[PDB]
Amino acid sequence: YKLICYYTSWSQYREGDGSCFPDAIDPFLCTHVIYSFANISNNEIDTWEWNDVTLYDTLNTLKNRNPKLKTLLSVGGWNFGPERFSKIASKTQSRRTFIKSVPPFLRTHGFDGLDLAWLYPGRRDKRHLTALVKEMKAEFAREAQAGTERLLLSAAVSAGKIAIDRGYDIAQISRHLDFISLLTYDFHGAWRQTVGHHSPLFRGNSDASSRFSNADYAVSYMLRLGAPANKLVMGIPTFGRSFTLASSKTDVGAPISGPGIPGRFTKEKGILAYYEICDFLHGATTHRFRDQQVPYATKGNQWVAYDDQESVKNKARYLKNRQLAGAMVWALDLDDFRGTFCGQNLTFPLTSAVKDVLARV
Repeated sequence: YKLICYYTSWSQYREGDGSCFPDAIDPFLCTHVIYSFANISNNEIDTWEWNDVTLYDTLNTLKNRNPKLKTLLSVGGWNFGPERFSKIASKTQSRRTFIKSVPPFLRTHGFDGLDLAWLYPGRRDKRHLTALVKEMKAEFAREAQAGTERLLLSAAVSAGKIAIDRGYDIAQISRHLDFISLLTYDFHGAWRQTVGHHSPLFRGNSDASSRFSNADYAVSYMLRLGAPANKLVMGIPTFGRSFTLASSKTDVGAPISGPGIPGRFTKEKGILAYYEICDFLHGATTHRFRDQQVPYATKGNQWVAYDDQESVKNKARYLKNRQLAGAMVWALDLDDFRGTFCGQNLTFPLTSAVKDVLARV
C-alpha cells in the first residue's frame, strides 16, 4: 500500500513550534513524500522559496536513512494561477519547453518524480491536460534510456463530479500516470453560508441534494470512468475547516456568518492545523455525523469540521476494502509532527493512524 504524504514549503515560516522543516519527517512513516509547489518561469520548472535548494537537499537526505523512500516535487498549487497552467499547456511550443526542462531539474536535486497539481482545469482545458500528461510521460520514458530509473509522474485530481466531467479525460490520463491522488476533502462549498463537513466519507441518509459530495461517491465514479483501482489514492485531510456561527444553532444546517478565526500558528481564517484543533478541543463540545462518519466541534461561535484518529482509520479501511493503491495525506506539517499538542506523546498521530490500518494487511 502506498502512503503519499505532502510537505509544504511555506510551513517553515510558522512561529514557534508551528515551524516545520523536512528535518522533522519520520523517514519510515510514508512511502512517498511530495515537496509542495515548484513553480514555472520562462516555461521552465523552477524554485519558489529562496531556500528551496536547501530544503530540497534536506528532504532528499532522508533517503539516506530509508533507501526505499521516494520523493516527488509538485508543480502548481492554489497560489498558482490555473490560467498560467492553461496558457503553458495550450501552446505546444511552451508545453514541450516545459516538459524538456523537468528531468534535468529533478535529477539535479534528487527527486524521483514530478507531481502535477494543476488546480482545476476547465472545460476548454481537458484536451491539453491529456497532451501534457501524455508527452511528459513520453519524455520520462525516453530519459530512462540513459540507463537510470524512470522518473515517476502523478497528479492531484479534483473529487467533485462536475469538476471531473468538466476538465478531465480520466480514462486517458489514467493510463499514463503512476498514481492519482483524489482531493477527497474539499466537499463542502466555500460558496455558501451553512455549517457542513468538507471530508464526509459517506453520503449521509439524511439530505437528498449533493450526493456527489462525499469520498465514497468520488471513488466509485473514478472507477466507473476507467481509472484502475491500483492507481487511485484517496486523499485524507490532516487539517480542519472552521466557520463563525451566525446563531446559537450548532446542529447541521446552522447559519454561518463567515470563516472561523485564525489559529495561533496557522494564521489563516477558516483553516486549522490538527495540532491547533487538539488545543481547541479543550472546553469544546464534540459531535460526530453517524452517516458520514466524520466529527465536528463547537466552542463559543466557532464551529470546526475536522478528522480524528478514528475517522481517519475509517477512511483507510474503506480505501482497503475497495482495494485502492493507498492513501494520500495532505500536509504532514499540519499533523502533530512534534507530537506535543495532542495528548498522547505520539508523533504524527493522524498519519500514523492511517499507516496502522494499511499495515495490518
